[PDB]
Amino acid sequence: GSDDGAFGDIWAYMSEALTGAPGKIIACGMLFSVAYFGVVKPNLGLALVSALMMLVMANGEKIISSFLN
Amino acid sequence: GSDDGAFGDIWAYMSEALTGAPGKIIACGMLFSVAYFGVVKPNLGLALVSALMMLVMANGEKIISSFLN
Amino acid sequence: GSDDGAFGDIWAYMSEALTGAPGKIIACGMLFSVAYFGVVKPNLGLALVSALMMLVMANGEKIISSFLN
Amino acid sequence: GSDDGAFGDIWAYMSEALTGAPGKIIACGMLFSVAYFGVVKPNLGLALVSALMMLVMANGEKIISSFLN
Amino acid sequence: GSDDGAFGDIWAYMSEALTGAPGKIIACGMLFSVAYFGVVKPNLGLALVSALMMLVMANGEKIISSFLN
Amino acid sequence: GSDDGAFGDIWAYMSEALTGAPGKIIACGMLFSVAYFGVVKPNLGLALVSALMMLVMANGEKIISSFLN
Amino acid sequence: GSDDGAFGDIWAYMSEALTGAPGKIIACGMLFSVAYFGVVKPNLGLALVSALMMLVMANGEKIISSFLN
Amino acid sequence: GSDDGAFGDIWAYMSEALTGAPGKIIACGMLFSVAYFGVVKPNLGLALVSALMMLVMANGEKIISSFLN
Amino acid sequence: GSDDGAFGDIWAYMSEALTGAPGKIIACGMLFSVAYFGVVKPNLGLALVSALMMLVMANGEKIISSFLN
Amino acid sequence: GSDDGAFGDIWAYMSEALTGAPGKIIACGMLFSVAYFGVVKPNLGLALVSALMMLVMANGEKIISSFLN
Amino acid sequence: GSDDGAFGDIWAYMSEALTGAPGKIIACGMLFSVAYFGVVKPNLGLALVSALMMLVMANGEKIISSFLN
Amino acid sequence: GSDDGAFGDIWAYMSEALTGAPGKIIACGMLFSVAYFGVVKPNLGLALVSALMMLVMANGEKIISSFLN
Amino acid sequence: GSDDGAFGDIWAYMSEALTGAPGKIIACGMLFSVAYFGVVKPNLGLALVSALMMLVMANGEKIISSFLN
Amino acid sequence: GSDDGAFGDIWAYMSEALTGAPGKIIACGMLFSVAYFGVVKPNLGLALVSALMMLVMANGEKIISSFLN
Amino acid sequence: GSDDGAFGDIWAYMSEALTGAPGKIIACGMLFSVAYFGVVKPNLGLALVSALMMLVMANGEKIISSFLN
Amino acid sequence: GSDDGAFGDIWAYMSEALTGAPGKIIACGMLFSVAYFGVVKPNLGLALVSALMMLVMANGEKIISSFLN
Amino acid sequence: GSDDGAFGDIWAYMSEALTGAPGKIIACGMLFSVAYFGVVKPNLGLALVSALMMLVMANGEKIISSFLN
Amino acid sequence: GSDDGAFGDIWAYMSEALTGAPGKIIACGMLFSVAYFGVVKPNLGLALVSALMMLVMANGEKIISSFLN
Amino acid sequence: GSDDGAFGDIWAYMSEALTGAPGKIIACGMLFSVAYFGVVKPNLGLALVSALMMLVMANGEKIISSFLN
Amino acid sequence: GSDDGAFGDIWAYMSEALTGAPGKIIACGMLFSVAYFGVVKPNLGLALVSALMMLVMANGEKIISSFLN
Ligand SMILES: CCCCCCCCCCCCCCCC(=O)OC[C@H](COP(=O)(O)OC[C@@H](O)CO)OC(=O)CCCCCCCCCCCCCCC
Ligand SMILES: CCCCCCCCCCCCCCCC(=O)OC[C@H](COP(=O)(O)OC[C@@H](O)CO)OC(=O)CCCCCCCCCCCCCCC
Ligand SMILES: CCCCCCCCCCCCCCCC(=O)OC[C@H](COP(=O)(O)OC[C@@H](O)CO)OC(=O)CCCCCCCCCCCCCCC
Ligand SMILES: CCCCCCCCCCCCCCCC(=O)OC[C@H](COP(=O)(O)OC[C@@H](O)CO)OC(=O)CCCCCCCCCCCCCCC
Ligand SMILES: CCCCCCCCCCCCCCCC(=O)OC[C@H](COP(=O)(O)OC[C@@H](O)CO)OC(=O)CCCCCCCCCCCCCCC
Ligand SMILES: CCCCCCCCCCCCCCCC(=O)OC[C@H](COP(=O)(O)OC[C@@H](O)CO)OC(=O)CCCCCCCCCCCCCCC
Ligand SMILES: CCCCCCCCCCCCCCCC(=O)OC[C@H](COP(=O)(O)OC[C@@H](O)CO)OC(=O)CCCCCCCCCCCCCCC
Ligand SMILES: CCCCCCCCCCCCCCCC(=O)OC[C@H](COP(=O)(O)OC[C@@H](O)CO)OC(=O)CCCCCCCCCCCCCCC
Ligand SMILES: CCCCCCCCCCCCCCCC(=O)OC[C@H](COP(=O)(O)OC[C@@H](O)CO)OC(=O)CCCCCCCCCCCCCCC
Ligand SMILES: CCCCCCCCCCCCCCCC(=O)OC[C@H](COP(=O)(O)OC[C@@H](O)CO)OC(=O)CCCCCCCCCCCCCCC
Ligand SMILES: CCCCCCCCCCCCCCCC(=O)OC[C@H](COP(=O)(O)OC[C@@H](O)CO)OC(=O)CCCCCCCCCCCCCCC
Ligand SMILES: CCCCCCCCCCCCCCCC(=O)OC[C@H](COP(=O)(O)OC[C@@H](O)CO)OC(=O)CCCCCCCCCCCCCCC
Ligand SMILES: CCCCCCCCCCCCCCCC(=O)OC[C@H](COP(=O)(O)OC[C@@H](O)CO)OC(=O)CCCCCCCCCCCCCCC
Repeated sequence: GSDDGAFGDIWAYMSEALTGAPGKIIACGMLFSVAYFGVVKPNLGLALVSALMMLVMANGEKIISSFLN
Repeated sequence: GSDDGAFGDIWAYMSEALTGAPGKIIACGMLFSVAYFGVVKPNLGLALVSALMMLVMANGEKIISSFLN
Repeated sequence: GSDDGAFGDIWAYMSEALTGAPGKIIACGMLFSVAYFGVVKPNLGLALVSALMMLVMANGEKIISSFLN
Repeated sequence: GSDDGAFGDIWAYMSEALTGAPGKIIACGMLFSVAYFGVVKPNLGLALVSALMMLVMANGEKIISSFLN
Repeated sequence: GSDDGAFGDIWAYMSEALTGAPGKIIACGMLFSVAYFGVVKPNLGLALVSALMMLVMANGEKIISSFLN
Repeated sequence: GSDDGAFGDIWAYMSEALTGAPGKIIACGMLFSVAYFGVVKPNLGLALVSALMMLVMANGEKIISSFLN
Repeated sequence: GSDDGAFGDIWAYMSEALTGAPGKIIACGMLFSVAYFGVVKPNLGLALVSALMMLVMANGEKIISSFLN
Repeated sequence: GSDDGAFGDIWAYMSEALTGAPGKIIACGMLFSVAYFGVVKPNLGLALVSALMMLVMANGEKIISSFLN
Repeated sequence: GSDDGAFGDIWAYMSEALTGAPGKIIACGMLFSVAYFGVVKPNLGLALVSALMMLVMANGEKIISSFLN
Repeated sequence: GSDDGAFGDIWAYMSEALTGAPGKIIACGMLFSVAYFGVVKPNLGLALVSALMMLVMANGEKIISSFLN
Repeated sequence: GSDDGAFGDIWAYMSEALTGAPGKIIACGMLFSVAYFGVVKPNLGLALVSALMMLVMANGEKIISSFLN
Repeated sequence: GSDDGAFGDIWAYMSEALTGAPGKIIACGMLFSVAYFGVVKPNLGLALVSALMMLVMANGEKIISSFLN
Repeated sequence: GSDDGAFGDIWAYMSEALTGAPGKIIACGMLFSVAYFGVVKPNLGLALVSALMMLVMANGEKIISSFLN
Repeated sequence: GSDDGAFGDIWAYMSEALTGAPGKIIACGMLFSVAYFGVVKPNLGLALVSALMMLVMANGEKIISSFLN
Repeated sequence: GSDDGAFGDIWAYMSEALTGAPGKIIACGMLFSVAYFGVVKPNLGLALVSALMMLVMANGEKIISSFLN
Repeated sequence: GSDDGAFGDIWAYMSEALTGAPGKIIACGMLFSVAYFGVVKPNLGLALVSALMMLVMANGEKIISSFLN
Repeated sequence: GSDDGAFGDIWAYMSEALTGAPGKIIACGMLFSVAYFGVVKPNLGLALVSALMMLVMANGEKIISSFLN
Repeated sequence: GSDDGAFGDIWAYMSEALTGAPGKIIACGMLFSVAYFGVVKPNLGLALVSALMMLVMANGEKIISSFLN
Repeated sequence: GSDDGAFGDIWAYMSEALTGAPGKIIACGMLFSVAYFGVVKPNLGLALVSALMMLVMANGEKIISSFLN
Repeated sequence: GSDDGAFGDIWAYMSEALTGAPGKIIACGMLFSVAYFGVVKPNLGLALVSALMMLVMANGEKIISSFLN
């Protein structure tokens, strides 16, 4: 596909924000949720799942650009 | 069918945008939704479903042109 | 990614609070839970798991910044 | 981390209560449980485990402040 | 720690009851258990263990106050 | 806080009933439950837990007034 | 607390029944359970535990009235 | 306590059956168990324990009525 | 922010009631719920959670004023 | 964009009220809702979500001014 | 309050029926439900809960008249 | 209460059926369930519980009429 | 506010009926609903909620007169 | 604005009635609705919402006079 | 009770089947289970328990008719 | 069946990815899960099950093409 | 029935696609789901169920043509 | 299979981390668990099992690449 | 493998603590357990096993780094 | 290893108590056990084993510090 056009700025902003401040806020939210739900049931596997989700978000732009040319 | 006519430009724009900036914006939206809903309930299966939907969108023009000659 | 923008202040507050007062409150909550659940079934392994979770929270900002540039 | 902020009072109360009246109540609960479960199966090792848990609670604030700056 | 506060009365009651009527009831329960289990297998070592547990309960408040300031 | 106002009567009634007839009914309910569940599995520890809950209810008004000024 | 009010009759009935017909039915149930489970594994300690539970039920009203004024 | 009321008939039936047909069936069950388990390991002490349990059942109503007035 | 204006009286009333009669009524409601749900499943951890919620309500005005200037 | 014009006063009032008395009233409403819904199901995660929403409201004017120049 | 007026007859009928034929029908329904659900999972605690609900219904008119003068 | 009225026939039918054909069908159902679940895990205690439930059903009308006048 | 005027009689009637015959009818309706829904799922907590609602209705006139002068 | 003029009497009457007899009638209507809808689904949160609406009505004149000079 | 009515045929069928073909099938199932579980752990006591259960089923109709008139 | 058509590209991508990067990511996820859950309960049988699942995925395309011609 | 008509082409396409590219895509989806859900809970029975579903899809056209002539 | 594509980076990161910092953290966790559970029950066989699991993790990438081409 | 990355600090802390204060605490715990269990059954072989476990912990980092490159 | 850190105080307390009051209490316990078990079977070899265990405890800190640097 083409990255430019009438919606090029929106796509650029969303792609940059996926690994930018909103993405970091979401990742911190998952970290806080893992810490909170581990108070009664300590489970560090959810931390690994959160790290994997962060890795997926880090590669989200690449995946989207690969699937949608 | 025929790709030209009075509505040929609209069809061309929509087909190009399916894998263009609007399609990439929608895919980034699904990625953001997967990241957000994984804060409380980490689920990477929805990421696989999102990737499959992106693959379907990448082949949407081919499917439409195959069904509608 | 970029730490600034419209959501830079929210990200800064969340990152500082991960090891700040809310994070310390959550850690004290896990300590209280470990103490309480050890009344009937004394288990100091959950204390080690809680310490590991505290260590993970101490490095949460670094992990998030590493995954999300 | 920082001990002050909007949640500074909650953190201060929880840290003081870890070795305060609630912590002493929990420790007395473990002592009562050790005494009760020793009626049929006298086991003074659980008393040592309870003392170790009390020692951990006495150092809980230090551990939390060390892990979370 | 501090013995006063919202939970000061509960802590005072529990500490007084550790060597009070509930503690004496538990100690009498261990004595009855030692007498009963000695019908088929006479074992006076369990009586010594019960006496040691009673001594521990007599010093439980001191231990709790020493560990939790 | 303030004990008076439009909701002062409701607060007074609830605080008096916490140690009044409804609280005594709830405590008798826990006693009945302890007696019933001890038919198949005799467990006098639940009686101690029930006594501790009764002690907490006896101090519930004090705790609420201490936390909420 | 106060024994009268809208719930005074319910509290009176429950307190009287704790040592009345329902309490005697529950005690007979524990006696039947002790007799039945002693067919394969004769254990008279459970009879002592049942007697202690009956003694606790006999003093349940006093304990409730002492904790809840 | 009071033997009458809505549950008086149930209490009367249970008390009469403790030394009635169900109690005799349970006692015969213990006798059969003692005879069966003595085939490989002849042990007449379990017969004495069974006789003591029968004596306890014979006095179960008296014990229940003494504890629960 | 500013505490005055057309809605200053409403904000003042709500902030005072957070630790006033309505807040005390809600806290007594949580105490009653903890007592009631402990009849069948005695759990004193919910009492600790209720105390933590009361502490949060005691600092709710401070948190709101800190976040919203 | 431009903050002045025929609608400049309305925009100024709304932006000031986002962190002013109406915003504080809404935040107190979320605190009251968290306290009320925690009576039956104690959940302190909703308190964290409410704090995050308060933080978002504190930065709402900045986000709006960043997106809309 | 006042028991007379335009709605006095309806209130009288409802209060009399609370312990009358409709109330007895509802109580028999709970007895039937307890008997039916005990076929697969025999549980006599639900019978005690049903008896307590019947006792509450017997005092429902008194409670209503006490709360609503 | 009163046994007559518009719902007197329904109450009479339900009370008669509690010990009539539907009650006997339910009791036979519990007997069948006890026999079936004893194929893999022979347990005659559930038979005693079923007999107690049958005794309760036999006195259900008396209990209902005693609680609801 | 003022209790008199063209609508003074309507306000007086409604305030008197809040704790009068209509209010008692509504309270009896909640009691009937609690009894009915407890046939399949015995829950006495809803009875406590109904009692709290009755207490609120008993103080409804006071609350209305306090808020609306 | 100005409170006098040809419509000054109408404005005065409406402002006085907002907290007068019509406002009290409306508040009693919300109380009756909360009581009625709580018969099947007991919900005391709607009572809090009604109290907040009453508080808003108590300050309605102030808000109107602040917005409209 | 009465054996006739709308449910008389169902009761007759169930009572006849308790000692009929379904009851014999269940008894054969217990015999097969005893034979199978005795392959690794030969235990003829379970055969005695199965015979006692068969005897109980043979008298199930009599017990049901005695309890439920 | 036929591998071509409008959906031929999607089928080709999914079949290649079953043993490609997504399949390898899933297999690494199972390896990580086996390693993590073996920290507390070391179990190498789950590793064998994971290897069998990897073997099944390696033959998944063949199985699908065999069943669906 | 008849395979021809106005809808003959649609029926032919659907029947061919049941074992064609869409059916293979669905089967690959079940394989991916089995692989993914086996990361935390390795279960190869779901693979057998998926194979059975693939076999059913392979015979779906035959079943449809047999039922609908 | 193919190691490249849209998910090539995720696969590379996971494969490198299997023997990298996360894998070493998991191995240290198993070592800590072996040391902790050996305090009461010294068992060095679990150390051998942990070493075997570490060896399996060291060869996990090779196994995955062998099964999934 | 690589010792650095987002999880490098956690790995460094865990490796240093294996032979640091937590490891020494665990070793002292095994020494205390050996001393305590030797009161009734003096066994110095468990001391040798504890020394071997301490030696294994001293080489745990080397083993982990050797297996996981 | 390092003796300081978040767990330095716990390690210091445990090391000092190994030869302190708890260690002396354990040694006195072994002496009492040796004296008691020598009543029927006088054996002074167990005294030598106890002395060797005391010597091991005296050197426990040195051994732990030597193995764990
Ligand atoms: C006041 C005295 C000092 C506090 C003493 C105890 C503190 C509680 C911790 C020990 C309880 C352990 C046994 C629990 C018994 C139990 O079953 O708990 C159940 C309850 C619900 O937790 P989850 O939602 O994880 O549970 C789901 C199910 O378990 C429901 O039962 O757990 C908690 O709420 C405790 C965690 C709160 C701890 C984190 C608090 C920090 C976050 C909030 C910070 C403030 C937010 C402010 C926003 C403005
Ligand atoms: C009044 C007389 C003095 C008290 C005497 C006994 C005190 C109880 C301790 C010994 C019982 C041991 C045998 C138990 C038998 C048993 O099975 O218990 C079961 C019960 C449930 O505990 P968990 O939820 O850990 O158990 C889950 C399963 O075990 C359920 O059975 O344990 C407790 O509640 C005891 C711990 C409370 C002790 C900590 C209390 C301090 C926290 C609360 C402080 C106040 C909060 C105020 C909030 C406003
Ligand atoms: C009435 C006559 C005087 C009492 C005579 C005997 C008293 C019982 C002691 C000897 C029995 C020994 C053989 C037991 C045979 C046996 O197997 O017991 C089993 C039973 C269950 O105990 P655990 O839960 O420790 O056992 C778990 C498993 O052993 C289950 O079998 O043990 C007890 O309940 C006895 C301890 C109660 C003793 C402590 C009572 C004091 C706490 C309660 C104080 C009142 C609370 C009031 C709350 C309102
Ligand atoms: C009439 C004879 C004297 C009463 C004898 C027995 C009383 C019941 C207690 C022992 C039963 C134990 C075994 C239960 C078996 C069981 O499974 O129960 C289940 C039932 C439901 O409780 P939860 O909702 O906690 O349970 C959720 C799940 O467990 C559902 O199964 O528990 C209760 O209702 C008992 C608690 C009521 C006790 C508190 C009553 C006081 C509050 C009401 C006061 C009056 C309100 C008036 C409003 C106008
Ligand atoms: C009719 C003949 C005379 C009765 C003979 C036997 C009576 C039963 C006692 C011995 C059985 C022991 C072996 C059981 C075998 C067994 O596994 O039982 C399981 C069953 C379920 O009890 P729980 O809910 O404690 O058990 C949970 C799990 O154990 C489920 O298996 O226990 C009972 O129901 C027995 C307790 C009832 C005894 C208390 C009855 C008094 C309360 C009701 C009073 C009337 C209420 C009226 C309301 C209107
Ligand atoms: C028909 C021939 C005459 C009977 C001969 C033998 C009778 C059985 C006694 C000796 C077996 C000993 C070896 C058992 C081998 C064995 O392992 O048994 C296991 C089985 C299960 O008992 P528990 O639940 O105590 O065992 C739990 C675990 O041991 C499970 O294995 O024990 C019984 O059921 C025997 C007790 C029944 C005896 C009491 C019966 C009276 C109560 C029922 C009265 C009728 C109720 C009617 C309700 C409507
Ligand atoms: C009169 C006697 C003294 C009161 C005794 C009991 C008080 C109730 C608390 C314990 C019940 C626990 C078991 C409940 C059983 C249960 O399932 O409850 C269900 C019911 C509905 O709550 P939610 O909407 O959270 O539940 C949604 C679902 O759970 C529906 O079932 O919970 C409540 O209403 C209780 C909370 C009220 C407590 C807060 C009251 C304070 C707010 C109102 C203040 C006055 C407003 C005035 C406005 C003018
Ligand atoms: C970044 C560091 C390297 C990763 C380290 C760890 C990786 C995680 C595996 C071990 C965690 C084990 C303990 C879990 C603890 C646990 O309870 O997990 C719960 C969580 C939810 O799984 P389910 O939905 O099967 O669980 C349902 C319930 O278990 C909810 O708790 O499991 C997973 O998400 C792990 C499986 C993901 C593994 C497959 C990932 C590959 C698919 C995605 C590929 C990318 C898609 C891209 C789309 C664009
Ligand atoms: C690295 C150094 C060379 C290895 C040295 C030792 C190897 C371990 C054998 C001796 C330990 C004996 C004492 C154990 C102490 C012990 O209690 O073990 C407990 C542990 C759990 O086994 P189970 O599940 O049979 O035990 C259930 C309960 O025993 C739990 O305690 O046993 C094993 O895991 C050992 C068997 C693994 C041996 C088979 C491994 C081959 C299968 C895996 C092949 C690779 C799969 C790859 C998949 C991708
Ligand atoms: C690749 C190397 C060669 C394989 C080596 C090992 C093969 C695994 C067998 C030994 C593991 C034993 C220890 C297990 C440890 C263990 O706990 O396992 C747990 C796991 C779950 O089994 P269940 O669901 O029976 O277990 C329920 C609970 O046990 C959960 O833990 O068991 C299996 O999956 C093994 C059975 C699969 C064996 C049957 C496979 C054939 C069916 C599939 C055929 C293909 C379907 C294709 C569909 C398209
Ligand atoms: C800070 C001091 C240094 C750490 C000391 C101890 C470390 C803990 C290991 C020994 C505890 C053994 C006794 C446990 C007592 C126990 O019962 O544990 C229970 C707890 C829950 O584990 P599972 O979910 O396997 O257990 C299910 C049930 O066992 C629940 O009880 O186990 C763990 O969490 C320990 C495994 C974590 C170890 C792996 C950590 C590496 C993965 C995370 C890496 C970071 C992720 C970052 C994401 C951003
Ligand atoms: C540091 C000083 C040099 C070591 C001196 C002594 C070494 C210990 C041998 C003699 C003790 C004999 C009396 C024991 C007294 C005794 O009762 O022991 C009990 C203990 C438990 O063994 P089992 O599980 O066979 O016993 C089950 C029951 O006996 C439990 O009591 O035995 C061992 O652990 C000793 C065998 C370890 C020897 C094999 C070690 C090699 C495998 C581990 C290699 C490293 C793995 C690294 C993984 C990363
Ligand atoms: C204060 C005085 C100095 C301490 C004296 C005694 C220390 C205890 C050791 C000897 C007791 C032996 C007899 C026990 C009797 C017994 O049965 O214990 C049972 C208890 C439970 O252990 P497991 O979970 O292995 O046991 C499972 C079953 O055995 C449950 O009974 O064992 C321990 O907790 C002792 C191990 C703790 C030792 C390791 C502590 C170091 C890890 C924690 C470091 C701090 C974490 C901080 C996190 C922030």
